Amino acid sequence: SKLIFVSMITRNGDRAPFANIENANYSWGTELSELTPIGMNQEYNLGLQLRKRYIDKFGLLPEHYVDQSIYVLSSHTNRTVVSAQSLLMGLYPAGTGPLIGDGDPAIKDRFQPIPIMTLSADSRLIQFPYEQYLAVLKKYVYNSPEWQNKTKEAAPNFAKWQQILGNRISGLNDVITVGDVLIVAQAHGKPLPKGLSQEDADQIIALTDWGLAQQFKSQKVSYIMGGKLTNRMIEDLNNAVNGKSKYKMTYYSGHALTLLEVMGTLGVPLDTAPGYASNLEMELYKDGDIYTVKLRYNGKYVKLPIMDKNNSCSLDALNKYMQSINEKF
Amino acid sequence: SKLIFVSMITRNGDRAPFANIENANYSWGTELSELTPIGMNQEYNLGLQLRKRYIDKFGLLPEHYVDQSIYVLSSHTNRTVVSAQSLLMGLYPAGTGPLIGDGDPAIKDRFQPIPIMTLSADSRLIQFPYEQYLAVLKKYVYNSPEWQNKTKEAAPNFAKWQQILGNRISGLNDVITVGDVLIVAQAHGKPLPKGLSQEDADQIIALTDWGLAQQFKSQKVSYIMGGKLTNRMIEDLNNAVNGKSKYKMTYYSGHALTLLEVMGTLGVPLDTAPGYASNLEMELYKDGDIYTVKLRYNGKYVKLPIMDKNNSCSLDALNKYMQSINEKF
Ligand code: PRO
Ligand code: PRO
Repeated sequence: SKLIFVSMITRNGDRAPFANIENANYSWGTELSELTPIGMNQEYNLGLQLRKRYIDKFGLLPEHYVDQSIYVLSSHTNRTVVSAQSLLMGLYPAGTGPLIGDGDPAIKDRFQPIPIMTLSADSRLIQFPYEQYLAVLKKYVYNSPEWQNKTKEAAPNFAKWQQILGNRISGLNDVITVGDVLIVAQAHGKPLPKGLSQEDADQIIALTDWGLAQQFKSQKVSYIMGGKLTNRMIEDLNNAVNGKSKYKMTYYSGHALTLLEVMGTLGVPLDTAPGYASNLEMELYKDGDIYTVKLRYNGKYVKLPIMDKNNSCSLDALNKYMQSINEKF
Repeated sequence: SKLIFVSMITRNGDRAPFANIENANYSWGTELSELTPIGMNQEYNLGLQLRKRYIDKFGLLPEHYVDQSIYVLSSHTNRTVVSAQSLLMGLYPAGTGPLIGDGDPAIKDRFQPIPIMTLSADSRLIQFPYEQYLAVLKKYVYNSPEWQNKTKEAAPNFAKWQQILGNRISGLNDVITVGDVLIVAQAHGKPLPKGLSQEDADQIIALTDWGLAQQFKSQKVSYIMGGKLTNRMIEDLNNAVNGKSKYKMTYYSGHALTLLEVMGTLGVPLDTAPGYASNLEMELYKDGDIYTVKLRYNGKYVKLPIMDKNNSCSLDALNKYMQSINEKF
């Protein structure tokens, strides 16, 4: 059985936060929401790793980029485009790019350009529009028993946290909001805000991780946001078999929620929120007329309910599995 | 007076053709419509030249890329994205990209990622949808006196050209179709199709050049297709003065028609079809409260009807001029 196609999602690399903690004066060196040099490096290294896997080990992809062999589609954000570019700088690194004339590089250092398309900003495929996302949470998540129970447990800390950080804190949603800033601060080795102990920072960060993952423990929520992309990825697999497409890989450059909503849709929701440059791959294998699929997340295979002891299932079985999810929602 | 903002359009670099000449067996080394290594090189060199101009000479832009300083928007084609990427590898070359840790490169060779967004495929901003374009030609161009006169002149050659090339040739539109293939062949040093003399190839290519430019000698045609982008570029200039934007440059990665339609809209239509990596810049200058604009095309300033002996006009004058064009169409 040989690997014949992969569909992949990444979360972007390390970025600045989206907003500030009111009572801290952090300086990021990068504009809000933008990918940092650290984030470029993370994606670049993921690219190098993917080269070792999909080029060197499996030989699915060649050492020099073949035009139209990879379809790359990004959400409409700078960080996801730059993340995909950085990753592709690892997958097809300097030295492998095209030559002109008598073996002279088309671009200095033999860089390899690989096209990246972006969705429109209003597309719901990779990044669910924020207001619609929050509306989904308000309706399906915030009043769920699990969210209410966790709110009750965390609630006695809200007043203290609000007074320390300055930002409004009146529910788990607000905890997640400031939690992302603290995650970025920690990732950049910044000191704690004055009066926020490490213990408290740890609690806020833990609640943030818990909250993000909890949202997608609901398959219904996951499907609303991720059903479209999950269907599309499986259709990509089908297209590598039915002759509709000649791509060796489709790559969707996305966000933490993109990974969460797909894993959640497939009925294997993540226990923890995806870190920077987290990634999932649907791998399609061929042995004559037998097609098999495996699902890899952050370097480890994942067993869907329909999979055998070897974390594998037929592509037919995956189609039937997805079909039933579609019918369910 | 100091340069404070530039808006730029490029045509993509050298590409394979869109279709084949039936009676030739050309091999391109690249898929149809895709940018070639030569095209990557052309755009990369254009980038280097733009660095010498807008970074070294004018000092508008810094030597190291500032996030959110340049807005790059491409049509939804591989060649325009890859052309923009290649250009940006010249504008902000290896060695200038970000560092992490203790002066260690974020990406090997200090590559600089710069985000590129794409329009949707159905957007009319940069690339007018092909069928709609042809509809515009059929209605406004093909029956114009100039088109009919040239048709009558060229018509005695159609039978011969069709029999030699194989492709249908029954009007100037068909000449332009095969003419692009001959342009690509010549650019790649391919031999002529059997039975097509150099004289005949020269005639077909000259008609192709003439035809493409002729379309935009009509300001009405130019405005239908290019009014939106022309207005947008001037609005970019306004945004650099009114405080609405902090970009130093907006860059629209487009096609021959993109250049043709904007130049045509401005009432300065091109005499000849834009070659690969042709480019235009709207330059905005500031001396206190006085704002002046210049228009550069392929390395030379262009005098709009409203400009003085020095190829310059006030931004106020440019707005009024565009306002009247809008009112006219
Ligand atoms: O997660 C956030 O807070 C930002 C807001 C729009 C989507 N990303
Ligand atoms: O010019 C051409 O022929 C191709 C067809 C769609 C637009 N570009």
